[PDB]
Formats: sequence, structure tokens, C-alpha cells
Amino acid sequence: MTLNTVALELVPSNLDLGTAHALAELQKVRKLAVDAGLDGRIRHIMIPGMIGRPVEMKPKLDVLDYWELVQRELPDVRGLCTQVTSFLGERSLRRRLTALIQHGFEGIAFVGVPRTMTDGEGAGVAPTDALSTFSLVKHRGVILIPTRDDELSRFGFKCKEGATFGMTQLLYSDAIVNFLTEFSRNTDHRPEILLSFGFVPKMESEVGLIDWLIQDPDNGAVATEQQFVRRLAASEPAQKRAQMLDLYKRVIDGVIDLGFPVSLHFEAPYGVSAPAFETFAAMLDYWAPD
Ligand SMILES: NC(=O)C1=CN([C@@H]2O[C@H](COP(=O)(O)OP(=O)(O)OC[C@H]3O[C@@H](n4cnc5c(N)ncnc54)[C@H](O)[C@@H]3O)[C@@H](O)[C@H]2O)C=CC1
Repeated sequence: MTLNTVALELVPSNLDLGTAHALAELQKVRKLAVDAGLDGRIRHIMIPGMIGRPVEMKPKLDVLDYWELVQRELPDVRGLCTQVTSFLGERSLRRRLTALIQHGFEGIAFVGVPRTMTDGEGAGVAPTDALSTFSLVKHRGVILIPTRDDELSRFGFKCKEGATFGMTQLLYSDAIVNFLTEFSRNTDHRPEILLSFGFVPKMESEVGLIDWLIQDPDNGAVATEQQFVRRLAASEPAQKRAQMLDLYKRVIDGVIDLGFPVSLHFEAPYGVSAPAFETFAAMLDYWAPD
């Protein structure tokens, strides 16, 4: 009833390319994992669903079919996914969630609305409502942004409504430690937490995708994190990873005794690579779950 896993985010490939290309790239990802030692250490693949971005984003294969392909080249892995609920009518959301569960997904993270909208503002099913209505989904997740306004009220409402895990935004500070200490004090809510850590490549200083992914205009806690990302991208490989490891240790040490099931979520926003997987592997060598 807990996952207690390491999850690697694997984005579906472009529709342009066809199923034969996606499979070949998956065979390459497996070789990358084995060259770094990650094969048995990654229990789940997390496949994000679709939704002014410095990288284009083109039409992708449906999460359902990319899972079919992932299963072929990674025959032991299990699967999680992300689904936006706020823009699908209730009956259509039911069909979509049923398919994902039918196709063997162990857990689904329900996602709400972007920065331009307020809570409840989609014309479809709000994630808070979805957690109640589809209580169908054994492992119902949710996004957790430790730095975001009113998140203690928001995350708690979702736990009340039935969220069983929370998947964090990319963590480039120790704010999550502050959040769950307060959260475990104010509430009896103890959901499994998927701490997300993302490899920052050199080109981030040129392109700024991770800057764009984590932005929050007048926050300052995020600006602290934004300064961290720029520091990482300006760092040569060894100094960068030790910087990341220093954060990882600080986060793991300050969370693991707080009473929440702790899982991991590893992603590479510019795509998987040996430098990312070597960085991931250094992390698990400090702490990994089971
Ligand atoms: N879809 C995915 O796979 C992932 C989603 N996210 C972020 O989660 C957001 C949705 O938040 P939920 O809690 O699921 O929805 P929600 O409907 O429960 O929360 C929406 C509220 O948060 C604000 N908000 C939305 N995105 C924000 C962001 N990136 N930073 C700061 N405030 C933001 C909105 O203005 C609104 O007040 C997406 O916009 C995305 O940026 C992060 C990682 C993964």
C-alpha cells in the first residue's frame, strides 16, 4: 500500500517518429542504466501526461502506448503516470483513469491547473474532487510544491479528500524539510512523498528550461532555488554532482524520520544521459529506499 520505490521519469517520444524509433531509444536507455548500475535499483517508470516554453514540446505518443513500449524493453519495471483532471468532464475522466488502470499503472498523480488559473477553475474535474470520486485508483497522487503559496492548506485538503502520495516539484532547496515538519505537526496526514530531483546540464544557462519549470514570480524561496540551478549549470561535472549530493543529503536527513513514506523521483528535463544517471547513482548510494 506504499510504493517505497525509485521512479525514473521517461517522457514519451514524439509522434512524428513512430513506434520503431521509440523502442530503439528505450533499448538505449536500458544500456545507459546498466552502464551506470541502475537496472534493478529503479522499480518504477513514471511517464508524465501531456499539457511560452523554451523547448517546443511536439505531439507525443499517448501515455498508454508508451507504457506498452516501456514494458517491452524494461520487462521488470512497474509504472506510474501523471494525468491532468481539471479539463476533462467527469465521465470522460472516468474512462481515461479506467484505461490507465486497465493498462497496468500502479499509481496516478492527479494534476490541476497552471499558473494562470486559480484553484477549481477548470471546467472539468478538480483534482480535489477527483481524489474523492475515483477512490478505482488505489495509489492516487498529487503535485506538492513546498514553496507555493498556501500549500499547507492545499496539500492538506487533498490528503483529506484521499490523496495517498504526493509528487514534489523539482527540489533545488531544502524547503520541503520546512514544509513536512509543519505538516506533520498540524495534521494527522502521512502520505507517501516522492521527492523529485533533476539533473541540470550545462546548456541550462543557454536554454533555461529548469529555470522556467520552477519559476514563481515574487516568491524569493524559489529565487533561492533559481540561484542554485544557475550555480549547478555553471559548475563542471564533479563540483556540480557534489553540490547536488550536498542538497540530497540535507533533504533525506531532514525528512526520513518525519513519519512520511519516502520515495524518489529522478528526472532529466533535457533527457536522460550518462551524466544524469551517474548523478542519480551517486544519490542512491547515499540513501535509497526499499
Ligand atoms: N503535470 C506534471 O507532470 C507536473 C506538474 N507540476 C506543476 O504542477 C502544477 C499544477 O499544480 P497542482 O497542485 O497539480 O494543481 P492545483 O489546481 O491543485 O493548484 C493550482 C494552483 O497552483 C498555482 N500554480 C499552478 N502551477 C504552479 C506552479 N508551477 N508554481 C506555482 N504555482 C502554481 C495556480 O495558480 C493555482 O493557484 C502545474 O502547473 C505544473 O507547473 C510539477 C511537476 C509535474
